[PDB]
Amino acid sequence: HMVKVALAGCPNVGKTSLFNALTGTKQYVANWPGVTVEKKEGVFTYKGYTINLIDLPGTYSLGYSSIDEKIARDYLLKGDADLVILVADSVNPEQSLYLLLEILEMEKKVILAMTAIDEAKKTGMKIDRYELQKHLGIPVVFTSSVTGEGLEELKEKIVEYAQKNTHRMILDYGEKVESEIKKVENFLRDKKLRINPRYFALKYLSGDPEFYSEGVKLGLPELSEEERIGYRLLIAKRKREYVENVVKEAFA
Repeated sequence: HMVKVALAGCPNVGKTSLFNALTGTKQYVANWPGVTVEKKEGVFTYKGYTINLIDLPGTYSLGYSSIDEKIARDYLLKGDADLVILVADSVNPEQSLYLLLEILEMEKKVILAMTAIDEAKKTGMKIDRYELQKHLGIPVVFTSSVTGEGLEELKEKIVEYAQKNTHRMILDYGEKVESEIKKVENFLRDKKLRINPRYFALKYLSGDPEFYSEGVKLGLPELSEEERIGYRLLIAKRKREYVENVVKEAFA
């Protein structure tokens, strides 16, 4: 019947074009409650299914300082979505895949839509959609807002995947960081979190404005400024080299 889907992605990767292509005129250019930040919501039907699509603000990352990131992350973490579509620029995927990893660590249902695939075709690129799926462990679809390719296939994956029985091991951050994560996880075991403890741990150690402060209120130790920076750089670096590897394998 009703499927609620969030469109996440960096800025300028074709997220808005894809939104428009899926919903056509059946959309509103509204705003997030109390602020001027644009919020596009739309609807489309596929095989007797209604999909309510919400476009989230473009974000290169999901921290908690800028209004865009706070809004996008708030909806992902504290929101209503049944699954997420990570919109990636198929010509320059690095930054999109980095964002993807952050969301996979949230343990949300994700589909990767590689958009602007006609531009990738034209530049002579070779992208192996099946290689990507193997690496990332999620459905991957090639789409083009310009030619309309992959659009109906994406809708297919949305309804199929949304009603499919639900990505638990993702990234190894080295013994030091992994041990700290475990220590944090143990501490939170008896707490009633609304997100998995591993993600909480990564963001707390990393000094995220919301997760660090909250973690300390729950009784976790305070961290120096150097520690929080240290943890965040290491975590970022690991994500990066993972991304570079995926690209090395799936992009020829």
